[PDB]
Amino acid sequence: GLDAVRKRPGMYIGDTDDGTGLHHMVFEVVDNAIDEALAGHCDEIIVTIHEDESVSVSDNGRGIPTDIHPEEGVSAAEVILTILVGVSVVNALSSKLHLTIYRAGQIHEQEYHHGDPQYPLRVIGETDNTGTTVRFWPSAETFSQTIFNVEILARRLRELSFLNAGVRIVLRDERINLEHVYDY
Ligand SMILES: Cc1[nH]c(C(=O)Nc2nc3c(O[C@@H](C)c4ccccc4)cc(C(=O)O)cc3s2)c(Cl)c1Cl
Ligand SMILES: [Ca+2]
Repeated sequence: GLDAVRKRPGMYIGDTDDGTGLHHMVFEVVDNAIDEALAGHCDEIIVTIHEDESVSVSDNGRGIPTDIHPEEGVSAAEVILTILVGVSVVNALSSKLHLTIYRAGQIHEQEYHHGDPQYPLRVIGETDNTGTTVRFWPSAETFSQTIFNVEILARRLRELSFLNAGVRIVLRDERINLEHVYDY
């Protein structure tokens, strides 16, 4: 039910003007990667602010399940990204979101626009790795400001590194060629 989110985003992501809601978009995706670390599946998270102002979060966890969900008739990954904070809220309020999954020897991908899948999750190659990459462009129709602040992200990643000592958290800002490694 992502229509309701796109109609009243403040109720799901918080303040869409003061920068708190915008950065909550990144935090929600990072929190999913952190949950993979808490369960003992993930020990590296890479958070990138791209030149195009998009943000990528890569983990080396199990990868979001790709098998069809019987109740929905689509990949589990699509059900997680499209049905109702939940990464589906990030998807709903993103002009574009690109999902890559490394799982069971295969690379899977899906792209969305305002949370609508452009095509069903598809196999695009082979991999010896496991994990999830989410890259998203926050919607300017939802957020009055869309530029991520490296200092706001860094402070939260420092906290998460402290609270999750076994996880190597890499922060990259391509706009200023910054890389910081947080690892307790
Ligand atoms: C950056 C990033 N990483 C992840 C990420 O790794 N999530 C994973 N979730 C699972 C998992 O729960 C699924 C079925 C589930 C997720 C949400 C709500 C209800 C259900 C099950 C399994 C499994 O059984 O193997 C694996 C994973 S990995 C997300 Cl989401 C984002 Cl965003
Ligand atoms: Ca620059």
